[PDB]
Amino acid sequence: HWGYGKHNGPEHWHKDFPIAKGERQSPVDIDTHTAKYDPSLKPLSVSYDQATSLRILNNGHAFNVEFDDSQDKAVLKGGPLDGTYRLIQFHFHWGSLDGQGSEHTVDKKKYAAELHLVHWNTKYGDFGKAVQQPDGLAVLGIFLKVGSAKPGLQKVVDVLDSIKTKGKSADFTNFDPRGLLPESLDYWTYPGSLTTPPLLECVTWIVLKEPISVSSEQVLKFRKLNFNGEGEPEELMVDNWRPAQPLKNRQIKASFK
Ligand SMILES: Cc1cccn(O)c1=S
Ligand SMILES: [Zn+2]
Repeated sequence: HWGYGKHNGPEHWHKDFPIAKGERQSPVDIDTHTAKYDPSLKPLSVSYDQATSLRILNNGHAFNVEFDDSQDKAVLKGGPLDGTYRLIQFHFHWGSLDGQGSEHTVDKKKYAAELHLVHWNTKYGDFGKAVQQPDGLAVLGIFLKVGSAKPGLQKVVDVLDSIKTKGKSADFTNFDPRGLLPESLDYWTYPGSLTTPPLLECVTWIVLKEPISVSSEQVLKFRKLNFNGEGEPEELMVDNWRPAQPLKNRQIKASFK
């Protein structure tokens, strides 16, 4: 089944998921000179004060930090969105080396990793129904560069030992995702897809212009996770990113001048 290796990586996905070659796939390169300022965009509203994290899981492709999404507790609205989208999970994509790992690129620049905060449109009732809709998800994408540590990341890095291999989970309550955000909420936005199978075309992407800094030792800990399950040969969880896909008939809009 699908993964990030030579025989089951991104170039193979289209055989099980033909939407891989669709009209609104992600990630894409963000050409900053070509992205037009849209003064009708709103400021993004990120309301995470009531966020209830539950659990962290190694799903064999990434780790997910999951939230209670059974009430409007941690929501994204405004920016390019109509309506209210509820946080369900976040995860990252990262490299084996600091020079690669992000999925979106900015004038072809790759960051060391990229955080995805995944939210579903509450007009659709749940995540499953939302992913059948072209406006079912909003993902806030935040780039990571290696420099100073991000203190708000450390509780995630510290628990990774406990979910080393595929299928492991751990209790992960009272984590506050506000500690993962940069200062500015200036962003680029375009219609896209999940960047992992099933690659569904449901996503309003909102990609923050300002990266966060994480330390070398923090990203080193991501790279000790494993794609395999316990008892199988060790294959380090690195380079779980999809390269940029054709922009096709899409315009990337900037919320800022
Ligand atoms: C939106 C989303 C959901 C599940 C996995 N991944 O990678 C993404 S980007
Ligand atoms: Zn993702």
